[PDB]
Amino acid sequence: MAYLVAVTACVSGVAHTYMAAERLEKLCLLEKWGVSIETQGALGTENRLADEDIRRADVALLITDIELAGAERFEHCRYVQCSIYAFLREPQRVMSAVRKVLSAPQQTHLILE
Amino acid sequence: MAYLVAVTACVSGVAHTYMAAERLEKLCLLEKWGVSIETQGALGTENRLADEDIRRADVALLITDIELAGAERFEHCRYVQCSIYAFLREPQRVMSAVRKVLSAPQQTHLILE
Ligand code: NI
Repeated sequence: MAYLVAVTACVSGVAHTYMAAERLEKLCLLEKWGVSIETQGALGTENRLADEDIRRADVALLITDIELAGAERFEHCRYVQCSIYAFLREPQRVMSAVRKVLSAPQQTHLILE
Repeated sequence: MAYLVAVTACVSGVAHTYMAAERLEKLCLLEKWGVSIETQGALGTENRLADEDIRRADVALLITDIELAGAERFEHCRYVQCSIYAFLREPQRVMSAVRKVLSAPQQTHLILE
């Protein structure tokens, strides 16, 4: 029932970025969440989240080792930010951390690792 | 035994800032929280937070309408941020938010009224 937007980012950004996104697509699969994923890599921004998505969303997930292009799009959102290598290692901190921020009566930003 | 650092900020002179610091100082001692408060006003920055203070603080409170100088300093802190006239109208909202951010497992940033 929830709708999640996300951005995965790697400096080089072709390999480490796509597997993060794919994992999240199947995580959102399981928990039956709606999801739109933006990719930022050395081949540039793909599936760029329109600001319609971002405002329609209940929580954002920022998986990155980088200075997100247009990181400011997300300041008015509940979100969880973590590194690439952290989401891949153990992601159910992350998906649980997402469900906490999702549940929390307050509008929290949560940084992991 | 908990330790809080705080920054109150207002463009419109040294009047809207000190009562904010005032109320917080006595919100704190009542809860027996240690507290150091940085003031940023038309007279400049007073009792600026030592970073050893910021790095050993359990949580920061950012009472500001404006853009804090050294907003940089709190990126790795648990903190609650709100505007001055919001902290003024009803302050218990704020410290219980503070006590959640203090309680909650992860480094959460909380933007409030
Ligand atoms: Ni933040």
